[PDB]
Amino acid sequence: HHWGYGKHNGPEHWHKDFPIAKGERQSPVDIDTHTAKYDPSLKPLSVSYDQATSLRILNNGHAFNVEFDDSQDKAVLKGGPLDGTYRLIQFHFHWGSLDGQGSEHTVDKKKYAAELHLVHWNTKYGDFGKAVQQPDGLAVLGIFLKVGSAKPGLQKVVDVLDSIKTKGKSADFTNFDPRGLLPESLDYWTYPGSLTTPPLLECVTWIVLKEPISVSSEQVLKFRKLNFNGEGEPEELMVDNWRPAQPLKNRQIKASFK
Ligand SMILES: NS(=O)(=O)c1ccc(C(=O)NCc2ccccc2F)cc1
Ligand SMILES: [Hg+2]
Ligand SMILES: [Zn+2]
Repeated sequence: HHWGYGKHNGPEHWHKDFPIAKGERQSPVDIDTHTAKYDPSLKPLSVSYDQATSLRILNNGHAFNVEFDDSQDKAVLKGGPLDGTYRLIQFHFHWGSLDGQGSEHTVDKKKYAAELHLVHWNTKYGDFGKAVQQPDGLAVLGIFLKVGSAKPGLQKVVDVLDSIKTKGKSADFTNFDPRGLLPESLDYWTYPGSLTTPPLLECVTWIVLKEPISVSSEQVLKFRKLNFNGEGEPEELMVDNWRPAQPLKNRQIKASFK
């Protein structure tokens, strides 16, 4: 039936309703640090989240999204491998049932506990919907989460999860500052790819940060208490909502550092 992460509608079944799953530039991929090409012509990233306006947080049955007002250039991403300005529209995570898995991208086959995706769309396209019809329509900033010490900036998110336990639930979420989620270094790897969930459109320029942020065990534990199911239905814990690494094919992962 509708796609999911279970035995019968998981990633290995997606190709049936979304043929693009077997495309040439699918994500995520495994980043082989030794094969990545250091490209000095890559500019430094420019993240301007000082005027970010968060609106709400919702459980959409696959993960939880924190949405932002993208009607104006409040929070933007520029620099790096990007041309033009990209607006932040939402951010979400992918996580596992155990600390040893959860991320979508892997580094030298190493899986992290979770992965943060900050989704942006190219302003040149007018709206998100048009942007997804273009090879350079989106830019996703990926950040790995390793279990260790608590991340203060993530706590506001952790505290509201109870209100959005089940599919379709949403809660007002204003004044959240996304800058509290960034590692201290902005070094990154970049490659052309796609959305990691259906429709799996190959409209994304992936920018994966080298330095992971650390979060406490108790923080990720709360992610695991979310439900895939809607209220009243049988309980299916929201865990392992990650897609396995896809073949790199004829693409090159570039690094902004040596
Ligand atoms: N995990 S990830 O690659 O960062 C990712 C980012 C955004 C979306 C999204 O906006 N989906 C809804 C959607 C997308 C395109 C067309 C119609 C939709 F409803 C999905 C996955
Ligand atoms: Hg596209
Ligand atoms: Zn994602």
